[PDB]
Amino acid sequence: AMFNTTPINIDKWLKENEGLLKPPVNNYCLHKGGFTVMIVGGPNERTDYHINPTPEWFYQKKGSMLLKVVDETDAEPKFIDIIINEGDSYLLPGNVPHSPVRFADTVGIVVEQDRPGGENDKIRWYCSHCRQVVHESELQMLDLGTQVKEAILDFENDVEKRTCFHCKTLNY
Amino acid sequence: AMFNTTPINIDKWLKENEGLLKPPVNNYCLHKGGFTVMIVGGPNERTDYHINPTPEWFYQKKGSMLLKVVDETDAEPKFIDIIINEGDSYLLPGNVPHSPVRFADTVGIVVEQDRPGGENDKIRWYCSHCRQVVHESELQMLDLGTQVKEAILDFENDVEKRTCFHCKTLNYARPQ
Ligand code: NI
Ligand code: NI
Ligand code: NI
Ligand code: NI
Repeated sequence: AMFNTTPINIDKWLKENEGLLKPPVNNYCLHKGGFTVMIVGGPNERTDYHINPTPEWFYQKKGSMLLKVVDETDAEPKFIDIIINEGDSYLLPGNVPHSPVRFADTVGIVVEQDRPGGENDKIRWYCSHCRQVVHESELQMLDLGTQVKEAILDFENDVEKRTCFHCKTLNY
Repeated sequence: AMFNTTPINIDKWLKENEGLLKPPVNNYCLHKGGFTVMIVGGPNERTDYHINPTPEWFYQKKGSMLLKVVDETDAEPKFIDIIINEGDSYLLPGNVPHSPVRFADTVGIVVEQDRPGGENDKIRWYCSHCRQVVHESELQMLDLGTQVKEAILDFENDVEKRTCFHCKTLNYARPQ
């Protein structure tokens, strides 16, 4: 029933563990329980969009990142690139689909909060040609991380899944 | 963007707004809504310990801080000072009595989440002499952060709440 009282120095953690940052997500959990505190490297290797019913906080300790987001507040979508430079703080709200584009030799922090009872995450792809939803997978509420891996992998393998229903483009 | 799509450079924000971080209001709120993301300078201390039904994440951008916690896991309490050095990340779990000590020209980030609605925040004072609980107050849900300075003032101005029942030590809301 005892809890950790030992802080972790990011620089030192990085000096020792930066190799633990592995594709296609490049993340590791520094702390868990109530919040998940991730440290993320690059370059990451994905085109998928995360939908998380809770908010997400990004801070770039080193280098810059690209947070592609979709604004769905109004009748039709807005596809926006949010450049988060070194030293940049940014809080993304619940339900905003987002696709972090990460580069080599960069370090970011991502804080997430645990999800309540009935709020499933989703992983979504958009068509490079027409920008309709190509494929959407709802994630089953546990071990999110190995599910966000087995969905990309299953996407990478399923050509009928990678095919836009609308314009019929095969999404690379 | 009916939400913010504009990140904040903390270094540039600091050059611009360093004075916001001065006492008595040493915390500035960079982002709100689901998470409350604060940037916090010093010096700042109070005798009180906060009890958050949810976790608090600390990160020291510049300089170190002192996070005093009570571990209530066993029969006797354990009063631990967690030193959070520059560049340190630390997750504090829910329901851990805690009391942040911040020092002059330091910079911190704190991240907290908006509470469920059925478990309140508490504010608590331990005797400086015998470390027995001297006073505790439950905080209201709807009124966030303003019920705090109201509870410190109330503690400050009531001597019998300020007095330890056990050793009779006159306690304070702040050092000296
Ligand atoms: Ni996400
Ligand atoms: Ni298409
Ligand atoms: Ni607190
Ligand atoms: Ni006492």
